Amino acid sequence: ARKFYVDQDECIACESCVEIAPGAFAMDPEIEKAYVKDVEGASQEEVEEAMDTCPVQCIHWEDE
Amino acid sequence: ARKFYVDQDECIACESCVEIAPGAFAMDPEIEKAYVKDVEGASQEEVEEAMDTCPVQCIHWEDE
Ligand code: SF4
Ligand code: SF4
Repeated sequence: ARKFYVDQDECIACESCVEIAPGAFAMDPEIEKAYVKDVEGASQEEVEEAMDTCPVQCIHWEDE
Repeated sequence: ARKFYVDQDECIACESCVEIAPGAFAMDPEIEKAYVKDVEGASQEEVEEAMDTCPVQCIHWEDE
């Protein structure tokens, strides 16, 4: 799967990514930021949907 | 994009598919059989892991 990750510094905890892609994203109960729980847990189009929806655009691809 | 479903007549409720791909599979608590809750809820490779692991080979691609 092309790699992706949440930049948790920026994350506003809206939960939209955990709603769109629940096999790939989860909330960390004690820092209140979202993180990738599985890079293979959503198809590439569902990942993109969650990335394009992020209000603060903090989920990034890492090709680099 | 992908179409795959569980043939619930054969499903023995082992839960390996909802363990491997939780964003794509869920247990229907009523009949205790697995079904696809979101066809984009796992990458193609993660869906294959679940299909190949299925003990009764009851998860199929549409057109098989
Ligand atoms: S969609 Fe963006 S801001 Fe919202 S919880 Fe997910 S990573 Fe954080
Ligand atoms: S892995 Fe196969 S038998 Fe096991 S719960 Fe899923 S569909 Fe049913």
